[PDB]
Amino acid sequence: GHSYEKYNNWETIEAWTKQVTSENPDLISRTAIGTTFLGNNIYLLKVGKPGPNKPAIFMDCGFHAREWISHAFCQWFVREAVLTYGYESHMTEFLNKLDFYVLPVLNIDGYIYTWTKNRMWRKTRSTNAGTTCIGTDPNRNFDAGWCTTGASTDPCDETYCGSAAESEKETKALADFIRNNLSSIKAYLTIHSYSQMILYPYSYDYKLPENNAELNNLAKAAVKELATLYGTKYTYGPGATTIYPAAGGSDDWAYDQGIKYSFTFELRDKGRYGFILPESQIQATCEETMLAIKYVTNYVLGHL
Ligand SMILES: CC(C)[C@H](NS(=O)(=O)c1cccc2nsnc12)P(=O)(O)C[C@H](C(=O)O)c1cccc(CN)c1
Ligand SMILES: [Zn+2]
Repeated sequence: GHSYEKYNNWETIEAWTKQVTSENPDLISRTAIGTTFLGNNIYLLKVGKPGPNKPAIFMDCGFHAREWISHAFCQWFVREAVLTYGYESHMTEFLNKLDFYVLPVLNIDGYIYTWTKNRMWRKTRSTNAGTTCIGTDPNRNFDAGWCTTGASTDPCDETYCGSAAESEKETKALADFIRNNLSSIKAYLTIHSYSQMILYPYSYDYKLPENNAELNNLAKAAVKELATLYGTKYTYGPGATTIYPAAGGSDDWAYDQGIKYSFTFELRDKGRYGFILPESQIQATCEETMLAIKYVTNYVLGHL
C-alpha cells in the first residue's frame, strides 16, 4: 500500500525499505544502525555502485515526527536515484563516484505516534525521570554547544535537550555511525519542514564557520536551482540569524566533526498549511528539492 504521492505510515515505509533493496541489490544495501527507545530498527540505505573506498554523502529525514514531507522526500529521492541511474548522465556519474547514505526516518517512535495518537508530536518518545512528560528533541541532543542557547532543560518543553548529550538511542546511533565513517563522509544533509530555507552552521552560537563565504555561495546557488522548476522561494544563511539559535543540532555537530558541507533543509511551505502539507503537493515539493540536492552533490564531487 505504498505511494510516493501520499504519506505512508511506518509499517509501510519499513516494508518499502526492504522492497527497494530487494529490487536493486546491486545498487542498494540496507543496514540497521541501531534501535529506537521502543525497539524499532533504525534503517539506513546505501545507494551507489559498489566500490572500494568511495566518498559519501549522508542524508537523513524524519528527525521531527510531525514533519511528514521530510519522510516523504527521502523515499522520493531513493526512487529517483534508482530510476535515473543508467539513464540520466548526472545521477549515473553521481552513484559511480560516491555513495549516498539515506536514513529514511530517524525518529521512528515519534512518527508512529503522529499516526496513532497526536499528529502534532515532535520529540522522541523516551521516558524522563521524575516526570510524566515524554520525549527529547533529537535536534537539541547532539554534542554541539549542547543545551546552551535555543534549548530547554525542561523535559516538558518541545526543545528539551535531554538528560545528557546523545542520551537518546536514536541520536547515539546516528553519531556513532558518522564517527565510524568519518573519513568517507564529505557532506551531511538533514531534512526538516517547514519554512523554505537552506541553513548552515552555526546555530548554537552567532559565530560564523571558517568557510562561511563558500557555504553562503553554495546555498545561494542551490536555492536558485530549486526555484527554476516551480518558482518556490527559499531563504538561506547561518542557522542562528536566519531562523533562531538552536544549540545541539546535528548539522553543527557534523560540521565540528570536520564535515565541511553541512546543511539543514526546511521544505514547503511557509505556513499556509505548515506541517499539514496537502498530499497533492508532495510530488512538486520533492521534484524541486531533488534539484537542490543534486546541485550540492555535483558541487561536492568537484571539491573533494
Ligand atoms: C517550522 C520549523 C522552523 C521548525 N521549528 S518549530 O519548533 O517546529 C516551530 C513551529 C512553529 C512556530 C515556531 N516558532 S519558533 N519554532 C517554531 P524545525 O524544528 O524544523 C527548525 C529546526 C529545529 O528547531 O530543530 C532548526 C532551527 C534552527 C536551526 C536549525 C539547524 N541546526 C534547525
Ligand atoms: Zn524540524
